[PDB]
Amino acid sequence: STGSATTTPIDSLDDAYITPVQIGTPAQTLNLDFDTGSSDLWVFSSETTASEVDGQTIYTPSKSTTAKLLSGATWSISYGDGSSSSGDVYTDTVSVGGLTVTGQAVESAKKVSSSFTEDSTIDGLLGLAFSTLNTVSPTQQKTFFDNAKASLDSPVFTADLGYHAPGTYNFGFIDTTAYTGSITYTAVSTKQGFWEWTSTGYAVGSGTFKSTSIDGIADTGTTLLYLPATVVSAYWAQVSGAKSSSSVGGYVFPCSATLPSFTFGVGSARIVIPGDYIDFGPISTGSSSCFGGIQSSAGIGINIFGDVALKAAFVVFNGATTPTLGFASK
Repeated sequence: STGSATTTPIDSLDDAYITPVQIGTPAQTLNLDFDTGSSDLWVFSSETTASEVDGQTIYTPSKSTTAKLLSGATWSISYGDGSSSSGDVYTDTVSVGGLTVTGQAVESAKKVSSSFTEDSTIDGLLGLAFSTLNTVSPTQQKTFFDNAKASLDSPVFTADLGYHAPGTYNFGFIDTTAYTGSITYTAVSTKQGFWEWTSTGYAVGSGTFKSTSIDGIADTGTTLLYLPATVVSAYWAQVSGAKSSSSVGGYVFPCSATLPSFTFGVGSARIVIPGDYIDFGPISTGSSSCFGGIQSSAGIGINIFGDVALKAAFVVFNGATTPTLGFASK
């Protein structure tokens, strides 16, 4: 089997992407944030504290003939940005782009933090990291991909995120029309439960490529590109007036600037992030100071190839017995 679903930016800055997901019988369609950096499929629901719901579509398990309470199971998750959610667990039928999993753990939120409440466009998350990170207790649950895997034509999914445009998540096949040139594959470590890999270096604009190992994670649920301070300093040094602002929380630059591209290495291959992808617009409405899309990972504890990087590529998440990641230009 295969599935194919369109993913759409939630706003004009590509802050996140939502993908429609069918849950239950009859189907309840919720727009979920597919997150290769976490491993819980959780939804706003009829159980979510009412004051914490502001415009989201909710899952109502009592209206699904295939929903079953997973007795005794609870979940609680905190994300890298400090947001969080928690609740209890149902199993139900879940379909993405025509690919159906029965008995999927659907984690029903009783509580969500303010960032989730304030984002009316995101009805929940669908985690696509390794199932070892799943937070359900006392019995850890599998991700949608892990459950689907044995049925898939090939044990893969691909992320093809758009720049200010829709894109695609495919499951079970590689669309050879969706990228240019070849796919370069690179090793993955699952030791931390992430799609963790090592980039072979970087370039700033038309500058020479610096060969250097950068360990990081491919994370569709993170907006920006977080890299070591040395790398990020080298990038912003090429932008007149750019500076790191502790008050704002990162690198800012004059909105009048033209930003250079940023290249990252995948083996001997190179992925180029256009400068426009790195402009995240005014820090506040009407400001002429703009927020950078490449930021330091210092004090995050890990480098993160978030949407800024991933949307410049066609990305293969290969969940074979030995997992790998593939990147192609597009």
